[PDB]
Amino acid sequence: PQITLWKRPLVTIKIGGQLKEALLDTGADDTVIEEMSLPGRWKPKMIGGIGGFIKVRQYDQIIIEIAGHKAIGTVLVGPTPVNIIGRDLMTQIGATLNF
Amino acid sequence: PQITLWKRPLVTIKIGGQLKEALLDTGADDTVIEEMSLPGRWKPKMIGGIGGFIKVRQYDQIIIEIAGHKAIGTVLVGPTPVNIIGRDLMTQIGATLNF
Ligand SMILES: CCCC[C@H](NC(=O)[C@H](C)NC(=O)[C@H](CCC(=O)O)NC(=O)[C@H](Cc1ccccc1)NC[C@H](CC(C)C)NC(=O)[C@@H](NC(=O)[C@@H](N)CCCNC(N)=[NH2+])C(C)C)C(N)=O
Repeated sequence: PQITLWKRPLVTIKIGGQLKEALLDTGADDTVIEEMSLPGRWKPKMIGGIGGFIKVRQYDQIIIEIAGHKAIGTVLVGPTPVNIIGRDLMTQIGATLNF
Repeated sequence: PQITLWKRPLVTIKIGGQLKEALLDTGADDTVIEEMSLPGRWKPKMIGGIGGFIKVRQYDQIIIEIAGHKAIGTVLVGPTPVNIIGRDLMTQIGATLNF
């Protein structure tokens, strides 16, 4: 759909069979989800944001539904202030910025 | 225009008489520009994201041109790793997320 930006672009996602709310973040290269149990093997990764760097668990090829759209890709799990859907998955659902 | 998300959505902006590259960030409530000697008064603010918080100076009614589109609003100036155009200004240029 078309999402304006007067409110945070929050969407419902389904990951690991669990529903969550996440923010479509064009400023995120990656997808970072709050600490949770996720089925699959993972690798320790460090990612940076506005305030610094954090350690995350990198899960590859994770199936996730974002606003009713399917994406299968890298999901980082860690102490992020909010669940964020980055460009790696936004490109999968055909999301573009327009003005 | 339409901006795909294969790459970081960087656009040219003009603020305080300077041209800079900024990231269109739908996950940013506010706009934060790299440290620059902007005149006028401001008030201290702390903004956070992945990794923690950074202290910035908050300037109100700052005019910024984003990819040729004029906007006027609140701009935070501080030690940000990249110039970020948030929702407060993206709404002014009529930017939407589409998929
Ligand atoms: C081996 C490579 C591994 C990959 C790894 N990649 C990264 O770290 C890349 C660059 N990081 C990013 O792209 C990260 C997101 C995490 C991620 O994608 O991994 N992006 C980001 O963190 C971008 C800004 C940014 C972009 C690029 C570089 C640096 C910074 N911000 C994302 C973020 C989303 C938010 C909901 C948590 N928004 C914000 O941080 C903004 N914050 C907000 O909008 C609010 N929290 C308001 C602040 C609080 N207000 C207050 N106290 N009154 C801020 C910019 C004003 C590399 N570093 O190591």
